[PDB]
Amino acid sequence: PASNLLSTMFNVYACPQQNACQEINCMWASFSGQVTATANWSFGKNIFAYYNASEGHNDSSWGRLYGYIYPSFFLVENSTEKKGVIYAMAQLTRVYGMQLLASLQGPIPYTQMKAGETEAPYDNEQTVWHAMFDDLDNAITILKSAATFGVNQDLAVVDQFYKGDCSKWLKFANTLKLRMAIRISGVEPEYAQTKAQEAVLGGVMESVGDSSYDTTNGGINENGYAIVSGWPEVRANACLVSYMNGYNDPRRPAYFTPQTQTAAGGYVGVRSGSAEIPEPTVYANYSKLFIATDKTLPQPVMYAAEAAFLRAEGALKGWNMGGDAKTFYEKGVRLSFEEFGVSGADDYLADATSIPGNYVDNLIAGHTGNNYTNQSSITIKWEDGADDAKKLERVLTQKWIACYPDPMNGWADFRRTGYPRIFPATESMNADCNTGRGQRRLRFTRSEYNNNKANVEAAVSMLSNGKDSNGTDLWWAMKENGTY
Ligand SMILES: [Cl-]
Ligand SMILES: [Cl-]
Ligand SMILES: [Cl-]
Ligand SMILES: [Cl-]
Ligand SMILES: [Cl-]
Ligand SMILES: [Cl-]
Ligand SMILES: [Cl-]
Ligand SMILES: [Cl-]
Repeated sequence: PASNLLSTMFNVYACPQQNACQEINCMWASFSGQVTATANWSFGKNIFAYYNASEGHNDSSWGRLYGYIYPSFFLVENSTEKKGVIYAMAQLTRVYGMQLLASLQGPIPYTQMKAGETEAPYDNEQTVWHAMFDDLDNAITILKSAATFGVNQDLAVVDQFYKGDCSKWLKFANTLKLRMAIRISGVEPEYAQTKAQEAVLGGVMESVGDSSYDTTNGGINENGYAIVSGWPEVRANACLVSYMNGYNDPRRPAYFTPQTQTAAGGYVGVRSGSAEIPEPTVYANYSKLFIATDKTLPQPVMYAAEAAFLRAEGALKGWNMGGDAKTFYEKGVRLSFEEFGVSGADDYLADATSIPGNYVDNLIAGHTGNNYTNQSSITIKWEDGADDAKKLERVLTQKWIACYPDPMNGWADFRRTGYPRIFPATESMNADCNTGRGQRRLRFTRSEYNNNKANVEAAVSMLSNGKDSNGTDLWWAMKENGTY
């Protein structure tokens, strides 16, 4: 039954299984500034945190995401004959997984893939982004019609996200469409605008009841963060915690546990890419991710707040988003508080004085080489007269705080715009990456060089600078000279 093949594919949304969770949510994810991997895997500083991962670590994401999406996508496509809600969901789920992988490594095979064949040619990034928008539009057309009939009973049997409600999936799909549009908006401003405006007309998420969570954690009924955190190999990141400490942010107790290393209490994150080789036992009593504290908590996929912040940015760009930037900014902040059951958004949004906090690492002796001066001075209260760069940093900083824990949002927005100002490693261990800009992408995998050699070598020439490097920019990322 085709609907049953969707269940495996659905692991791309949140990656609940403990190793999927580590690979996607707790490794390179530290480049988004919210989580820190506290382990070194006997590699010392030759790890993601210092921009010089092993081949095995680098290649994990490809294997994980490809493993969930294929061959199930083609099996569904064939069984359904490219029609119906189950096919629409297979398309949406493939796009979700592959937009993540494209946002990691750049070119991927997509348009030219055929059922069971390894040697697929790569699409360049323009081609795969456009192809993914096309498939997503097809899914949207199907879901929009399906939604008019009420909850879909085929989809209900297997859908832990929305229990078959195609109206919720339609909002999810349009919000993804808008995320994608914003992501490619630097390199293709007019194509992006068109897609974003379509997405807004289609209908994006508007309330907390619209947010997507993997409610069963992939049928495991316990989340992967709690497992990784228990090892321990993941803690709260110095960067997000420091921004939130500076803001006296009331979401702190919903996001993190207080450190218990010393009697001081308070929230203290771990510097990713620390002065000393990261050791699990050293950081065991620093702030943990709240979601790790109760294994039954469902891993998040996408929050209603993100749709508001995407529209705020679109409004800053001069796009027609159904509202102005201020309105969407404040909406986003209030949705984020609401999502986590936190009070006090009014007085938070009135804060014109508080600035992002500096980071000190005083819990363990000899750690002051981890201390960091926050390069942001952005305040919370909306200022109609601020310059463009300040309005953007304000939007993207609150967006980044709101979309938590999200492995990619921070790193993607930083690579695209320079905001939020994610704390870099103390040093780079890669000759092609500097701490100013960090790691820019993951590389193509060893398995592809070995088994799909001619096509992966061709894909190298599709990269911005023709080099399969950690420091090579993706098509949509801001380049060294500020252009796209
Ligand atoms: Cl394991
Ligand atoms: Cl370790
Ligand atoms: Cl396949
Ligand atoms: Cl159809
Ligand atoms: Cl039905
Ligand atoms: Cl364009
Ligand atoms: Cl628990
Ligand atoms: Cl490299």
